[PDB]
Amino acid sequence: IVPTRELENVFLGRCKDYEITRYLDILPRVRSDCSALWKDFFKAFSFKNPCDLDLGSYKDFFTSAQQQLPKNKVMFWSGVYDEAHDYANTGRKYITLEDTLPGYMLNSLVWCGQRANPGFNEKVCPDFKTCPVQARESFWGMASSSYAHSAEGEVTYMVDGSNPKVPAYRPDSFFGKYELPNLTNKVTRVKVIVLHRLGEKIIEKCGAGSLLDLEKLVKAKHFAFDCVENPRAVLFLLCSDNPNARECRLA
Amino acid sequence: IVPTRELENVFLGRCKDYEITRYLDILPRVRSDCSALWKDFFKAFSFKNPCDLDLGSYKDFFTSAQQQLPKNKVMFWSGVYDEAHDYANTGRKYITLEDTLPGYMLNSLVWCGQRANPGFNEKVCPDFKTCPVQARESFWGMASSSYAHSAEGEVTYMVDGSNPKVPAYRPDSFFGKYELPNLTNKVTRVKVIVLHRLGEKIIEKCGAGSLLDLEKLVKAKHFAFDCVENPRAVLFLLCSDNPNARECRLA
Ligand SMILES: OCc1cccnc1
Ligand SMILES: OCc1cccnc1
Repeated sequence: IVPTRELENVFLGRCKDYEITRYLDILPRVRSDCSALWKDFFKAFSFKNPCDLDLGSYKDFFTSAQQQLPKNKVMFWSGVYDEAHDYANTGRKYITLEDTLPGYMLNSLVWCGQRANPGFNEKVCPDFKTCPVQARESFWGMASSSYAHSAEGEVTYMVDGSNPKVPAYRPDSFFGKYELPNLTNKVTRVKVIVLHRLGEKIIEKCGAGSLLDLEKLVKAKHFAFDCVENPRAVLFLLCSDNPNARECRLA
Repeated sequence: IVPTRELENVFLGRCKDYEITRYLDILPRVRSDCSALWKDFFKAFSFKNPCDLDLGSYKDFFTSAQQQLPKNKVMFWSGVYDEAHDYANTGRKYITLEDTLPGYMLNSLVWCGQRANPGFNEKVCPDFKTCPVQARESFWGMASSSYAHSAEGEVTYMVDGSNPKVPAYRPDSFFGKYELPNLTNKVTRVKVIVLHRLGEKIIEKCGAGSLLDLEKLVKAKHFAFDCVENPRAVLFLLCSDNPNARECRLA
């Protein structure tokens, strides 16, 4: 795969843009300056084979980059990236990881370290499917743990309920491995939104299948629990992309 | 008003971010590098009194920053910033001025010149109500003029049909003064979308008032014309943010 060109310049550019102009009244500023964050990020992966990375590789970078998150606004998602982000609305309705400083800086970028100077490759990177799971998930897995650990109040979880091959909730997903296990006692409730795509067969419903397993697990951790299927605001958002779908008929 | 801090750092950061990572599959890159674009932008207003500007001040910047735009996808808007951008969906369905390089770079920034060194005022900018009209609209007026000139095929125009103090179409708005006048023979149709805010009194309707004047202007330039009010895709977006509104009742 082809890595992102001029990684350091893109990183520093997004970091200064974020500092001075993004989420100004939504998320707090980070104390470390952009060059200090870059040194920490770069130390985490440079001069290492990518298959040797693990969940602790980026721990110091995330400690430096972590922002306190607003009460009741954190959202988690699985299988519905586009819809969850449209609904979150750039921090106005809900906060996603991609709105936080580290999530915004690295979103969609591709990078890799190497053992030989200068310690990273800006022209070619080995496919990562070849690497062990803890390395493949080193960065975004640590990103999720740190983000989830900072949540307070009610948290929201948006899932896909029309995928016959991928259950709504799975223990091996990022939500299962990194987010749910890191929710602290400052969290009070997990609110689930099950998305049923327009014109597709309905597969998962609240109170049954993997969603019933999720409910049990959440209660076992003493969090309150609730679940809704295509709530109106979410349905309207789906209808805007397919206004003639039968589920979108107006009076 | 308060000037944006670290203006040059923010300008250059956004420029590099855009160049390497933004709108890669919808808009072409420009050929100038970020430092050359900064030089052009800066000389337009630097070392001059804060009100000494006209439509030609940023001429070199806009020439260097202009991109060829996708046929049938250009959208213009008046009085409905949030609704138009949410509907265009960051270049998905339509492109807006704020998705192009110069628009992305300066969106929401505040800046002004002064004669004394460093040539720009880092502490305060005029109420721009204190500056004559050709100065006040120097930057965004030239941005809109250059943008309109590059549009091709069908163009779309979203306006507010519920503002009793301001008509849907005004000859002195940026669309009326800088955009409509710069549409070329390569435009073939102007498609108007009239926004009727939820729960508010309808002020303008297709086929009447300022919209009838607009139709007369469009036809004189030999372009086809059509106008619709709250088309389904837009209504659903309005309803998503206000699901209990009466216009959103389901069958
Ligand atoms: O590449 C961007 C990205 C990957 C995974 C999770 N969130 C953002
Ligand atoms: O400040 C950003 C801006 C002003 C006017 C029009 N479009 C964008």
